[PDB]
Amino acid sequence: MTKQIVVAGALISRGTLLVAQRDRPAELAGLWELPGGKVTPGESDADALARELREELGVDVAVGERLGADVALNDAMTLRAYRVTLRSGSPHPHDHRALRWVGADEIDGLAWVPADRAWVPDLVAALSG
Ligand SMILES: Nc1ccn([C@H]2C[C@H](O)[C@@H](COP(=O)(O)OP(=O)(O)OP(=O)(O)O)O2)c(=O)n1
Repeated sequence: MTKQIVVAGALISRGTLLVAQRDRPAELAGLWELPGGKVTPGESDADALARELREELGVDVAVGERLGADVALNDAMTLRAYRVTLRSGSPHPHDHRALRWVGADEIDGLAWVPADRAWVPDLVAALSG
């Protein structure tokens, strides 16, 4: 449906999900997301996501299966989540205001960025198996 894709990672470790608090732009700063970024020319979804998580968080991940449905952000961009597994590193907020590990009991009530909120059921399911 669009020409531009934004990939995001659902990193689950020890039964909790990594969420990242945006610091920009103003309209999203303070709200929580699955970290990731735009797929750039030449990149696969996995290349782009692993690169974004290395840049933003300082971690190495393996990119797994899609999580949940694609989301239309606007007329130009589609947002897609993938499950990812931590291979090496501890996440650090290089670009984000804060990081947090959340369990199933926290997913629904988190101050999500609006687009990511459609993934709530999928994230809760992922944390429960
Ligand atoms: N889990 C996420 C990740 C991103 N987005 C939205 C926010 C932006 O509208 C768009 C692009 O996200 P980026 O984090 O890549 O924003 P940038 O604009 O910083 O990308 P770049 O600066 O590389 O152009 O996707 C979102 O709704 N949910």
